[PDB]
Amino acid sequence: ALDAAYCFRNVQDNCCLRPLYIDFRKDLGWKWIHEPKGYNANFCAGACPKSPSCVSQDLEPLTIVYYVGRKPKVEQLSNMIVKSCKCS
Ligand SMILES: [Ca+2]
Repeated sequence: ALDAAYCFRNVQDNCCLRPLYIDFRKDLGWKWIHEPKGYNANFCAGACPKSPSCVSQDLEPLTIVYYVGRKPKVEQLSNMIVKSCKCS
């Protein structure tokens, strides 16, 4: 698939997964997530052979930490990480 294993290895103008690190506090303005400080969300871009767009395919969740007062709470966020792309 058009995932990290294939794309991050060989550069190409074609549709592929692209690295992208997001800092929750600094980029999104989020004060809610205390751990991790950020994560690799990645994204999709590139030439597609109608004329498709390079878009996400499979998504993965992210486990984070938020607070109710001072108390740490664990929670799985859905659709946070892009693991593969596709032409559609
Ligand atoms: Ca959840």
